[PDB]
Amino acid sequence: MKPYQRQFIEFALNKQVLKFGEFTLKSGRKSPYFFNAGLFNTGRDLALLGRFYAEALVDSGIEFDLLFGPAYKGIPIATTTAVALAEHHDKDLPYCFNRKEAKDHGEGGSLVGSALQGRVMLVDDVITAGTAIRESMEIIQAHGATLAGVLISLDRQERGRGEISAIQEVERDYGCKVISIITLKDLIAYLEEKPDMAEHLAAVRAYREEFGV
Amino acid sequence: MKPYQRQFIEFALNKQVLKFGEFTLKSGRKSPYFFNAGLFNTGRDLALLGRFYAEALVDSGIEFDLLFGPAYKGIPIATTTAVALAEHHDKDLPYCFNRKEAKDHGEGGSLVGSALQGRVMLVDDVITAGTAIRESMEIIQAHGATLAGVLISLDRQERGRGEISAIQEVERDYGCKVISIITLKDLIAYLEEKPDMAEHLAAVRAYREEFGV
Ligand SMILES: O=P(O)(O)OC[C@H]1O[C@H](OP(=O)(O)OP(=O)(O)O)[C@H](O)[C@@H]1O
Ligand SMILES: O=P(O)(O)OC[C@H]1O[C@H](OP(=O)(O)OP(=O)(O)O)[C@H](O)[C@@H]1O
Ligand SMILES: O=C(O)c1cc(=O)[nH]c(=O)[nH]1
Ligand SMILES: O=C(O)c1cc(=O)[nH]c(=O)[nH]1
Ligand SMILES: [Mg+2]
Ligand SMILES: [Mg+2]
Repeated sequence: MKPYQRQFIEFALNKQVLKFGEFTLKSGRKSPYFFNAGLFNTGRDLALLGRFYAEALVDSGIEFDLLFGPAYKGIPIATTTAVALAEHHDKDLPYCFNRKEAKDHGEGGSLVGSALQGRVMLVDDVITAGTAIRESMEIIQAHGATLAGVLISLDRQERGRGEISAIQEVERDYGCKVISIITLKDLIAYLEEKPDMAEHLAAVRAYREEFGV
Repeated sequence: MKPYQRQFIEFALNKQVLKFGEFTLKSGRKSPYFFNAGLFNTGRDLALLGRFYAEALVDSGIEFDLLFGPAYKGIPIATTTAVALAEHHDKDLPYCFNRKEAKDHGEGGSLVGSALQGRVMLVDDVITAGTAIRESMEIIQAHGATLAGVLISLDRQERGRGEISAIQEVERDYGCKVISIITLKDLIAYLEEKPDMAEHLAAVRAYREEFGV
């Protein structure tokens, strides 16, 4: 597992974005850990998150022409990732986001920033159901842009209602790739190193057993 | 005029965010220059803008507990300013923004990020009418937070419908202070140094005559 990976977990933990306990997922599953990015709500968190996002992008080697932050949660994300790319990776890219706004019987469309033009890299925190981007791929697909990939923080890698993960469905219905900073797998790997976290280890190990993909 | 001021104008110009020509303002005035922040739509612009915003904040010496980016245009702003503060000024602050969302007969409320708590520094691009924050001070004022100030890019310093500028009204109806990176005054000062911009100088000088506050 990579260096920026390990630091990621550490920061997540630290800001208590990662928690070990007993949490009920949206799906209704009882889960032994949770990840709430909602809790990265500070200047420096923001600074730190963008730097991790950029790394991951960069380490992917995927080609893309622009960042696109969705709904609401993706804007500070796209925004921070975009500054991160240019201050540290010397990559200067265009950004863009949509107005959720739909004030008149129909949907939205409306965008802020650069033009939905080219290979678009989607950017979000987490994908639980994989439905929110399905909204957001439609916009891309309308403007005639193409999808490069999606980048999130965590791939939980557990089945959905079927036998594949929500992520595999998105990758599968969208013919794109989903990149992430960390997976379940790294989580474990990490917990393996921390002798006095064996109780969490065990529980996360067991969950991956009953539900992991 | 300050150093980060001068560089600001230069960047604005460069990205053509500042333009000299003939533009019809929202007010209906014909104006000799225009400023469209809408055109800062790139990673590095974003990086560069936050750095200018932070400077200005910092150079103000006003005390505040949090950044608040409004509607839509203020989020990447608040977001970028917040990373700027923490990476370069060693100030780590909380941020927050609202969802314009009002999906059910009434208004909104709904916030993302830290808690509307404490002395709030408002953050936006420009104030033409000064009405959009009046929406945004109501939220602050609801949650029982207090207003520290407002920070924008440019103070056009021209009268409104009355004899004072939209900014003086806001400062005046809100009992707060509005900080900015650059004013008309600096614009001129700048144009004074650039011998072959005398045509713009003249026109901006004349406008300040007929309408300046
Ligand atoms: O993969 P899904 O089940 O579709 O959900 C994933 C999304 O859940 C939240 O969306 P939300 O619409 O609540 O965020 P917002 O605050 O930006 O509106 C969060 O911002 C993720 O983007
Ligand atoms: O001082 P005023 O006349 O009220 O206007 C100033 C505002 O005009 C735009 O608001 P807008 O509501 O259009 O921006 P948005 O894209 O965030 O919705 C811009 O973002 C400024 O915030
Ligand atoms: O599946 C969930 O509902 C879920 C899990 C997680 O780690 N984080 C999140 O925001 N939702
Ligand atoms: O007053 C205007 O309408 C106006 C002027 C300006 O410089 N920028 C802007 O966005 N609006
Ligand atoms: Mg969202
Ligand atoms: Mg606005």
